Amino acid sequence: PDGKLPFVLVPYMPRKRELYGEADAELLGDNQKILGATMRGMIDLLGRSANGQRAYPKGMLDTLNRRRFEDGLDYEYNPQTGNPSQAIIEHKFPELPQSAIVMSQMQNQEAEALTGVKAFAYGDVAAGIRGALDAASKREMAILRRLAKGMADIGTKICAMNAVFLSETEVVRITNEEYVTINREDLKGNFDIEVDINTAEVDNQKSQDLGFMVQTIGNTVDQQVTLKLVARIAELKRMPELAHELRTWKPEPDPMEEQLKQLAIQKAQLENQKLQSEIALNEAKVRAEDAKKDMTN
Amino acid sequence: INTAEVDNQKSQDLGFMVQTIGNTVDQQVTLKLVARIAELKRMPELAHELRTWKPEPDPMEEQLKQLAIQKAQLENQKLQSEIALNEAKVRAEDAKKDMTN
Amino acid sequence: TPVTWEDEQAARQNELVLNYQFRTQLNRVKLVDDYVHSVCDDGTGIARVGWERKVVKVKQDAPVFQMYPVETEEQVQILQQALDLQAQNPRGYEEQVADDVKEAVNYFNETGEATYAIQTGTTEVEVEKAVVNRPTVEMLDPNNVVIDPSCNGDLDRALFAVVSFETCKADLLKTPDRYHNLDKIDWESSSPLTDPDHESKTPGDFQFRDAMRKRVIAYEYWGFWDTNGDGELKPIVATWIGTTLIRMEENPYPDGKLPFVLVPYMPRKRELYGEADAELLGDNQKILGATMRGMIDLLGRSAN
Amino acid sequence: TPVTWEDEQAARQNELVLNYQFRTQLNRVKLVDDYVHSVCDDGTGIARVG
Amino acid sequence: TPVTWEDEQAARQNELVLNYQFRTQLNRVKLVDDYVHSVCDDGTGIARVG
Repeated sequence: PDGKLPFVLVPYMPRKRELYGEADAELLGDNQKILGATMRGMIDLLGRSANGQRAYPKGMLDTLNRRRFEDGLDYEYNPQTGNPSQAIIEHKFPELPQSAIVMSQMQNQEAEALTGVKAFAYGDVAAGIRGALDAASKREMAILRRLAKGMADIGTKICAMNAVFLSETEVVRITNEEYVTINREDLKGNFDIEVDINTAEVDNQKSQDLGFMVQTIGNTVDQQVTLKLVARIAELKRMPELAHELRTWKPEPDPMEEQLKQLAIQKAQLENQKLQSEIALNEAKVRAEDAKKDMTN
Repeated sequence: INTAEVDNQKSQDLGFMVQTIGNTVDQQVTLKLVARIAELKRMPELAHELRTWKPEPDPMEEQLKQLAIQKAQLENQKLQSEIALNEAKVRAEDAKKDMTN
Repeated sequence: TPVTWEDEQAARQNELVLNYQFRTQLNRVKLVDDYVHSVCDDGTGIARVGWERKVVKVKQDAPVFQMYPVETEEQVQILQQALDLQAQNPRGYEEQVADDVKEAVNYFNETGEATYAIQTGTTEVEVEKAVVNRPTVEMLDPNNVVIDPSCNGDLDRALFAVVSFETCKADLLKTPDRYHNLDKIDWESSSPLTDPDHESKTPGDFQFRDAMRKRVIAYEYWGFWDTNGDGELKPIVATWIGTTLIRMEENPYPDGKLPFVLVPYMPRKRELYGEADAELLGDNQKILGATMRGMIDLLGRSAN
Repeated sequence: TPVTWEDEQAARQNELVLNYQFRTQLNRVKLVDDYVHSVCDDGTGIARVG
Repeated sequence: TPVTWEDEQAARQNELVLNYQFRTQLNRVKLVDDYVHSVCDDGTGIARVG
């Protein structure tokens, strides 16, 4: 109906007066190059070295006095050759130049300034928990949501299968309530059923929402709606008996308090009739006084 | 698109509207707003139980009011009859005064 | 949660049933521990959602009742009480109300005539009870699922998916009149499975000595194939062990889709499979290990 | 949201239908994961609505 | 906890019996001390219920 091309294009970083957009790695060019060329230099410095390569001076330790050395036993060395702590070198890792680290830091800071991205609660959850998510918490949620979508798909696949494989008796035994038939033709749409995983935070927030609803509509609507909401709250609290005791609850009428009201209505009617009789009597007295006045005249 | 923060703020705005217009407008508007709040809370059954809700009238409380109106009318007629009786007594006393004269 | 207002009872029932199947039948603490692990270690979490069924044709003795229309008011009272108990407490009705009044209630619900019953005798009926009727969610190995590579992403639009599993003759005989050609396959050879494509944890030299526990490697072709020849692709299933086909039907599941659910760990742009965590962590472990080994070399190749 | 006051029923219906098509039919967690990714990796996110 | 509303008495009875068998008969402080230990030391905690 819209009469337009069925494509929707959105840029990441817009190009001025241009349909296509410019991605992130455009400004990050040559920063990766410098940082990689410095990390490779540091790794080259570490790996192209000699680690644990003892270098004995030629003449210090004679025969069998080096075999004692290479076996752990105490040895005897010729003093005239040197000192067996500055000679007999134990080559170690070279010391990383401060230039490599400072250049890596400079490139990281420049890239982070170019692109303002510095390095460093599922469901209908409340505001505090949903706003407490800092960096990498939104990244863990990004995987938790895929995992949750998988479980939701499993749940709806099972729920669809339950409608055609479990007989009536099995369901009326599991739930102990009336069996509700679901039409088989519309089972490929999941029209009137939504499925999602449930966590403790979701349960707490749902209980709070039901409490809020009870508070809001508590005096306007009748007792049935509020009682059903409180029964749902009790079901969330894992009290299935209170739910039954609170749903099927008919407030018994009080014989006395009932009557009294009927007698009050009767009293009101009797009072109205009494006033009518009083008006009639007053009119009769007026007529009698008129007759007496005529007689006096 | 709709996010969790949008839902929370919309629920708060509906609550604020209910608070503001809660006693001026009739019950239907407030009930519909609370039903929308309940829909945002993913309770589609409460929405139906709260939208199509007609407050049942109370037979007794109804009558009593009719009897009170009848009582008011009867009282007005009683006062009229009392005025008529007073005028009749005034005429009778005038006749007696004439006879005494 | 219900979508519309009329969907509330159906949603409550479905939730109450599917939260019981996922608690009593499936081990949630193990299923979720092999779900997150198999997603964060491999990259994808292909899981099969099936249905386990064990129909047994048992023969039972069912009382047969002769019906007479209700005359006394006491019978009507009993019928009304049974009807109320059948709607308030179905389980209480099942294990409190006798068989004759049970049949009376069933007749009233069927036709609508209040009628009490008297037992004449007993008949002998079959009754195809399904002993096991539970769903099965099993974490599958990415070496066993061969998903159509043409699905430019979107598993929904994949035309086939071949899955391997270690079944036994007992599993196939659990649900009869579904598997044909079960006699061409060798069942008493005590030969360990030698499939070069299915990777499992069963030791290569393990095989049950008896007949109906022998482990065989059965494939399963879940896909779409036009059956009537009119060009409309209709879902089909197929199972073959070795070289003999043993099953070919339409997709029994109501959704009419492949019974696999795949979730990526870190998604690949416009790609069905996902990229795991150790892809970016490459060469970092190499450098860190090569430095720790250097430090240990420096300490150990010295004289202390 | 409705634009004018008479648009309320139509907006409610359209929202209720299009929030069901985007939940039952399309995989939202995969669509959004290939939307942001294909926008932040390539620069553009051309998507066909058929 | 009961599943449905009619399951309450059965759940109460079962809890009251199985919280007595696990207190009077089995040594809870030793069973749990050989459960967590045998799980964290070996890897698995195979236990027979007879």
